[PDB]
Amino acid sequence: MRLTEEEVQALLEKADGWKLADERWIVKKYRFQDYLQGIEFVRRIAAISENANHHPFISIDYKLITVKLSSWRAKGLTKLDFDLAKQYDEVYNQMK
Amino acid sequence: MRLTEEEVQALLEKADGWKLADERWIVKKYRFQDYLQGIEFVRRIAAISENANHHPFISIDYKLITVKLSSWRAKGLTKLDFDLAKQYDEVYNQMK
Repeated sequence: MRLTEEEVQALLEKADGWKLADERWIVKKYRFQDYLQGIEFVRRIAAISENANHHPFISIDYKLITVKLSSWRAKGLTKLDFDLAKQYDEVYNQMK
Repeated sequence: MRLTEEEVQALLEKADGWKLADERWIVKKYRFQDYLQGIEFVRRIAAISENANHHPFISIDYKLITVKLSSWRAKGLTKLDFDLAKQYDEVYNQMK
């Protein structure tokens, strides 16, 4: 079930660091002090994503990891995207 | 030492899968049958990159891993970029 414009705005206001982009994606940048730690973060959130059968787009620009979420089957954002966003935030906070 | 246009063209002709992009970068796309295997590939080439004190840009679009190499200090491509390209190719071939 794709979230409406109003629902997306409401969820985004409670998701610090996540930004609406390309009209239907939420994007967050996670910075690390150690390059390999950024990689470990990627390894962990990838595992979580695979188990959720929901994969984000991830880019690794040295110590800056960019994560982009959206639901292609729903043609936009779903509650799952925001749930995963929080799960990724949790991993980041534990590592930091 | 930045490679000249002629040197880059010569090295690229012997680097299957690697393409010149954005004027001074070499880019390659590595496809996997398993999402987590693509992640493992990233983990391995990141380690190699960290030891070489030379980090590529990496993106993970589901099962497609894109790797982009260049030497910012040399303001272009260096022999090291092509050496790492071969090292990454080796990892990929071993995993496949």
